[PDB]
Amino acid sequence: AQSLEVGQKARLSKRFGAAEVAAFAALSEDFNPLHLDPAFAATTAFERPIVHGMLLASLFSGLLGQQLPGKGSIYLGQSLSFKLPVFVGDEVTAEVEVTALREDKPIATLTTRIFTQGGALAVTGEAVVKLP
Amino acid sequence: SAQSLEVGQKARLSKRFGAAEVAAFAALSEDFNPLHLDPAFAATTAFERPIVHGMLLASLFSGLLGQQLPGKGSIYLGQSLSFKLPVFVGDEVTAEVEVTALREDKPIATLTTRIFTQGGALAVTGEAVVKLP
Repeated sequence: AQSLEVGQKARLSKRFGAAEVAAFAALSEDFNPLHLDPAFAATTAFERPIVHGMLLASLFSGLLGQQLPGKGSIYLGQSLSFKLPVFVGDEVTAEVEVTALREDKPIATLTTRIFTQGGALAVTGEAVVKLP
Repeated sequence: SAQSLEVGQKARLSKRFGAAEVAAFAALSEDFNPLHLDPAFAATTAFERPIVHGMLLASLFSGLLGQQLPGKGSIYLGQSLSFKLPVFVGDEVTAEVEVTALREDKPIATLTTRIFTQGGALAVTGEAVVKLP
């Protein structure tokens, strides 16, 4: 297509804290105490509050919209598999990698992954986007 | 008595994502794509005006799944999303989920998840897979 090609990657790291998780709860209408209440979380197998899977996934929008392909890009599709919990207060690493470019349309497919602080795969999937 | 989850059960909610909400999502997601904020830039696109992040629209499914159906205690296992139409900042949308399958080997449910525009057109569609409460 253009300067975009298979193999190009972009990443970012972010540590979602309690205030941010609460802000996302308000936007998403997902007020699960498991994400917001330390006392409640302690009564579950998670033991501590975990970040909304969709808050973790939002980072893919940051990568696609601000890095690769960047400004002007438009989401067409996104698949998401939630594998591991991410505890509030812990940092994660988000990464997108171009895996394919459609030959007859300005469309790209990228693998989207979220890694825990320990380097484990917490979220995985693929994004399909229209190029800028 | 306790109400069992059943195929065909549904839930919905409506919400308006205005400038403040879109700005908050941009900050959380790190997605400051001008398509979602700048009217001058947006005017040069086929959308003509600022649109709400598709991933912000999709986040409403988390609210329905965790608060109503299946509800409290539900754990997200997967979510597929296809973005079909834009939602303009300030406009209302309706999020709808419906149970389509309940596995019997494990307490897992599959639900169709859709976002409709204020005009009644499909903006986002897909399926969620969740572990039961």
